[PDB]
Amino acid sequence: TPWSGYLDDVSAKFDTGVDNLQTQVTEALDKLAAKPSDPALLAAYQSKLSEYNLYRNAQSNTVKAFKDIDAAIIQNFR
Amino acid sequence: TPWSGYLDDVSAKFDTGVDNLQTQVTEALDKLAAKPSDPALLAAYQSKLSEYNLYRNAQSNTVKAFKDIDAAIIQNFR
Amino acid sequence: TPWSGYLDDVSAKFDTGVDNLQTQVTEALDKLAAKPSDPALLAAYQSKLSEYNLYRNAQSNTVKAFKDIDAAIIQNFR
Amino acid sequence: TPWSGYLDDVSAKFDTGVDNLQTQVTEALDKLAAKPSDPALLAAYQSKLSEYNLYRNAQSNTVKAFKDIDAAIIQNFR
Amino acid sequence: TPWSGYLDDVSAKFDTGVDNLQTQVTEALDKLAAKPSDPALLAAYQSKLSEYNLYRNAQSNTVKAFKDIDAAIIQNFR
Amino acid sequence: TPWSGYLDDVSAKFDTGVDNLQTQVTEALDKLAAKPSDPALLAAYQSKLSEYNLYRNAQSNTVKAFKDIDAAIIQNFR
Amino acid sequence: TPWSGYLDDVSAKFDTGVDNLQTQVTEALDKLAAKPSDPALLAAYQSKLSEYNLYRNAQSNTVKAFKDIDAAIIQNFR
Amino acid sequence: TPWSGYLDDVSAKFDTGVDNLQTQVTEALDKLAAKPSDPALLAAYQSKLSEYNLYRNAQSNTVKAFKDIDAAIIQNFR
Amino acid sequence: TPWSGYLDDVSAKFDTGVDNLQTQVTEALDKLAAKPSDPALLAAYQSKLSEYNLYRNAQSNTVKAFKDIDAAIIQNFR
Amino acid sequence: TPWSGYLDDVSAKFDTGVDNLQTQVTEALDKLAAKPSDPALLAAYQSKLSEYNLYRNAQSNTVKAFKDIDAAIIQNFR
Amino acid sequence: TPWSGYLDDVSAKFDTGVDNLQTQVTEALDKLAAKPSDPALLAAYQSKLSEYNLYRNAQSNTVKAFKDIDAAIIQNFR
Amino acid sequence: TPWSGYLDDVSAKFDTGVDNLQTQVTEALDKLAAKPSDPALLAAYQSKLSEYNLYRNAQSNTVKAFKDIDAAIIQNFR
Amino acid sequence: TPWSGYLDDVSAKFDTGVDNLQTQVTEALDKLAAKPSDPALLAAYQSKLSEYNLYRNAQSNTVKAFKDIDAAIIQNFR
Amino acid sequence: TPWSGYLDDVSAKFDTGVDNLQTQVTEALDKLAAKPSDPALLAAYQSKLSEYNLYRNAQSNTVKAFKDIDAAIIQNFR
Amino acid sequence: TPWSGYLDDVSAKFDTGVDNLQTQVTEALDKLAAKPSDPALLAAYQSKLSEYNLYRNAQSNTVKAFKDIDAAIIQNFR
Amino acid sequence: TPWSGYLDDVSAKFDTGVDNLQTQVTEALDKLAAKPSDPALLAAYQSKLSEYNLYRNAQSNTVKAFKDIDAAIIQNFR
Amino acid sequence: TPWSGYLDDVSAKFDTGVDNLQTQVTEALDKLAAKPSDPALLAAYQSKLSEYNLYRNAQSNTVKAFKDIDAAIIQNFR
Amino acid sequence: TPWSGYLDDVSAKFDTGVDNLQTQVTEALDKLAAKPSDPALLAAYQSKLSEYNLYRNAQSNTVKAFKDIDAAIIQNFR
Repeated sequence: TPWSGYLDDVSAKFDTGVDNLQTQVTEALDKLAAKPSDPALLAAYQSKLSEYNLYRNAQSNTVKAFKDIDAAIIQNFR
Repeated sequence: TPWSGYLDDVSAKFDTGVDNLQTQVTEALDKLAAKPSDPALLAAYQSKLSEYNLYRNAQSNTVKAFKDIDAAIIQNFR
Repeated sequence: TPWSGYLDDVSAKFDTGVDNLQTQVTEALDKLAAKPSDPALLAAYQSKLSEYNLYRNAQSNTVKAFKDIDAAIIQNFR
Repeated sequence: TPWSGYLDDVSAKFDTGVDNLQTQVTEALDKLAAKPSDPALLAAYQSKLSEYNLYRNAQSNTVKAFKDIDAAIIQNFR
Repeated sequence: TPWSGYLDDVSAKFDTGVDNLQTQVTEALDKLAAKPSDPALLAAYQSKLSEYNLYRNAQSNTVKAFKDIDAAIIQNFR
Repeated sequence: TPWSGYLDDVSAKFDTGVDNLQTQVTEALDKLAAKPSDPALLAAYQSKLSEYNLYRNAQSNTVKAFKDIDAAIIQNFR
Repeated sequence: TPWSGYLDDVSAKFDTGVDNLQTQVTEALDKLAAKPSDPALLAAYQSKLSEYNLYRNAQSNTVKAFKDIDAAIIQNFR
Repeated sequence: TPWSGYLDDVSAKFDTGVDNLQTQVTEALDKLAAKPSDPALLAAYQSKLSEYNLYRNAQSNTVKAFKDIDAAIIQNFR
Repeated sequence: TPWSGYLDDVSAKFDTGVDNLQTQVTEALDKLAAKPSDPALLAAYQSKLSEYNLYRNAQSNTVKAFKDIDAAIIQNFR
Repeated sequence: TPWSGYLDDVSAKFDTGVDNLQTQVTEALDKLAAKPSDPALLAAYQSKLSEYNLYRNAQSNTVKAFKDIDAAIIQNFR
Repeated sequence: TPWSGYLDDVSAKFDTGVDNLQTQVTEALDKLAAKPSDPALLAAYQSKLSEYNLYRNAQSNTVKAFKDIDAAIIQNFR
Repeated sequence: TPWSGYLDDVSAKFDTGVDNLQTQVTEALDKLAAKPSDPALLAAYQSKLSEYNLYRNAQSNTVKAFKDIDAAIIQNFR
Repeated sequence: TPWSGYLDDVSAKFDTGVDNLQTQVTEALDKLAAKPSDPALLAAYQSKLSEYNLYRNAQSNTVKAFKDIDAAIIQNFR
Repeated sequence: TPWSGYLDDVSAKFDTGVDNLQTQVTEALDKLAAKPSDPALLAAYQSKLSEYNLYRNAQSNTVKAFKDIDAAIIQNFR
Repeated sequence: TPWSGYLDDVSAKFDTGVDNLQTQVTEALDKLAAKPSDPALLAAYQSKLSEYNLYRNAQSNTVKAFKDIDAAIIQNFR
Repeated sequence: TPWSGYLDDVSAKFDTGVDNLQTQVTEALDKLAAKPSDPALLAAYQSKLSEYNLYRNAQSNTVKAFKDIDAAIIQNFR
Repeated sequence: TPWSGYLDDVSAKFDTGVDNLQTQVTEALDKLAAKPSDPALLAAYQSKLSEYNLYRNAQSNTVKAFKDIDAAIIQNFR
Repeated sequence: TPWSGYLDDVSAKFDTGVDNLQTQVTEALDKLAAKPSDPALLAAYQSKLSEYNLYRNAQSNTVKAFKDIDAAIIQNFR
């Protein structure tokens, strides 16, 4: 088992909270790239890519938020 | 009963002053990680994570403040 | 009763200041999704979704504004 | 009459120098929370919250400034 | 009545000179720990904790200053 | 008399500089809403709403500009 | 004649170096507030407010720079 | 039973006055070393390590204080 | 077996508490350097580099904290 | 006429060398507390409070410097 | 009239040479104990307590110096 | 062989991780500059310049991240 | 000719080592105060004020360094 | 075999108690000097140099402590 | 051959440990000054200047660390 | 010849590294101000003003970088 | 002509060896007290007060050194 | 040939043991005073001035140590 800290666990709550959004965005891009004019495939990939953009920003800004909490505690050790 | 000094009591006034903010931030992260696009869940987790950042900095800077008071008294023992 | 800090109270003044805007936007979307060509339903959902966008940005930028006030006070504890 | 030191008097010159800015910000938030789309209420609360942010930072950085003056005098007692 | 020497009387001029600063800092910490995001409670506890830090350092460096005066007189007894 | 800081005075130079533009936009909307096809009422409300959009943006970006000046001075107090 | 130290003289070289920039920004705001849609008045007030922002930051960061020079010399007195 | 003098008894009043602070600091370091990003483990170890720093300085400066009392009595034997 | 003091043992509790974080950060940098645009590789390396920054600061500020405890005991030997 | 020693005369060369800096800092705080957003009042109080911080540190470190000169002469009386 | 020897007269030249320094230090401590954060009261009490420390050491080391002169004359009586 | 430190090795993992992205962006600019209307050359240079922007920001923010780790360790040497 | 000791000669090696840096900083401030927006005048005054800050700290920490050497030799006279 | 007294034996209990700390600090400096940016080499050399500082102070203050014991016994020979 | 003490040898282990980092930073500045917009020259000079900042701080804090070891041994000579 | 320190020489490597960029930006502004609609003059002044913005930021952040190196060396003189 | 012994002549070699250092320190304090923020006046008064501290300690420890020589000769008269 | 006792020979073993450290510190100060911002000249003068501080303290505390040995032998002549 590889080691995981508290920021790894917070960043993996997002990774397991979405189920296969990393796969669904890759699968919706592959269906759309084969036919980039189907409105059903464009509106599916809009709703997947916009869901993936909010997933990756909420994941990144939460790891950065707890890292700012932790660095201000460690500053008070000395 | 485990031992607790004066800095432990000051750091636990913050811990008991918030009731379950350590739980509410963990619960708001778990609801948000399952669906990181609900504005009701993002604005809830913004108000929880920002409340937890101010909790942990006021807790840390108060234990550091009383430790600076105490170390300047102990310096005058000799 | 769950715990609520000062940022929770500011973020819930917006939540109780609007009455059921979280419901009215959900109800106007459900009426519009069943018939997305009625001008009465589109102009209702325009006025609800634009009112909800300003609600969520004023809520988020006020919790962020008071968190910036508080973090600059806590910085002066040490 | 409760006791007030010199830092309490400096921090209360700011408190009495503003008259009811602690009330005007609370009253402008309550008017804005009931209707967070009036430009007259948003521009009023912008000018109040920004005035309150500068009030609380000038109050905090002045109490910290005189505490740094005093601690360097007390250091020279021994 | 318990015995009090000259250093006890100097250290109790500070204790009675502040009235209930040992209580006001404890009461401002208890109000702040219940809600560590109110700017009125943070700026109150900043002005109390900084006033208590200067109280305890001026008390300690004055007892140490008179103890250095007294030990140099007692050295000249023999 | 209610308290007004420097940002309140700058934001009220715009409020008194326009005379009743908050009223003229409300009155031009009420005339236009009763008959939204008169070109004299549409071209009047275009010139009022565009004048009100520039009023509210110049008011908001000037209060924000002086708040950025003030926060950089207060940062140099400590 | 009121007393002026070296930081007062440095902060007043900026005050006399600009001639009436404190007046020209106040006069350009008063002309702009009466008519916040003239491009000649907006581009004048842009060039004045941006000139005043750089004036107040260069004034503040120079008084802070010499205060950091002086405090490191005074630290070496003891 | 091993021998203990008066400085050993004073240094062991601190050792028995804290109960298992030598263990609690070792246990809080072991929990923190396995995951040095949990704010609950950092704020616990801040309050333990700062409590242990004040314990070891008050223990050391009290044994040194009584040793200075005793050496000045023994000097007067001859 | 090489010699290890108490600061070496504290600094190696962090080294063995993380398992292969020195390797996982090196491996996540090598995967990211080959393709610095994969969001899965950037969000992995964010969570590793931020975990490594908190590891190295908590390790360094704990060795410095115990060195400050020890140097104040050794000062009381003479 | 109250008695004044050599340290009192050195500490009063600073008190009379500044003319009314103890008043100008109190007057600049009172003007700033009534309106803590005027850049002219903030930059005035920055230049006064920074001038007062250097005044009180140069006064304190000079009385401490001559007290260290005098105590080393008095040590050579016996 | 109580009896006073030559060491009493030397120790009372210091007592009458300072006028009410025993009172001025007691009065400056009483003003400072009521408000131990005023820089005017701390810098006054620094200059009084340091003046009193040099007064009591010069008084004690002069009585000890003349007692060493006298004891070496009396040793030559036999 | 020129000297390379640890930041040079981290900044050259990015340089060797991309193979000839510094060349491919230069070659795609040279093809595009000769004919800046081919959609095949614009979409190639979009995908190269955006890949180069993410390469140079991940390279720069990683050298800055390890420099912040190292400077906080070196601060604890003294 | 006024008297100059060894610390005066060391502090005047810095004064004559820079040629007219006390003048060049005063002249660059006077040019900048007349126009605090020229990038050529700001980057000149940055390079002068930063050169003057390093001049005054190296001058002060060298006079303090030799004074610490000398005071430890004079301590061994008795 | 060279001669060794009791202070030589106490100072060599420290020399043999550490095994090759004089070598490990020299070897950690040589690895760090070749690459003074590796966090693994900086945190190793922090833990070695801080361990060597406590070794040399405990060695020096113990030889000085026993020399003070011995010189007070030899004083009582005559 | 010029004389070199132990601090000179420690400060020259850093000087010879880096090979020509004093030259590589000077050469990377000269290439960058001729064209301060090449990302290859900026990212090279970032990695050189950050490597030189860590070199000069680790060199300075190690000479200061051994000087603190040596001065505490020399203090125990008398 | 006027005096120039090391920060002056670094800030003048940028000044001589660009040849007449301070002139070319002034000349491109003068050509553009006479006719602010020529695309050849706008695209020339874009490439000059963006080149001048990167010149002045790389010049300023390098003088600040070496000033941070120097101030940390001078701090270790005492 | 007043009488002067050998300790008076040694203590007046220091008084005439410095020329007007008793005046230059008084004159540098009077210039500094009128403006305690000029770096030229602070660095002048640092170099004067540190020169006066070494003057008064070398004067006092030399009169004490010859008094210890003389008292051991006079002890051998009987 | 001038006369030299045993303390002169011990104090000149240090003077000839360093070769021209009295010159190298004077030469490194003269190079640094001409340009007090070169990191190569500051880190050279740090390593020279710290080497000279340890030279003068080890020289002074060894002459004082042998003078304490000799004065206790001469005391036993009578």
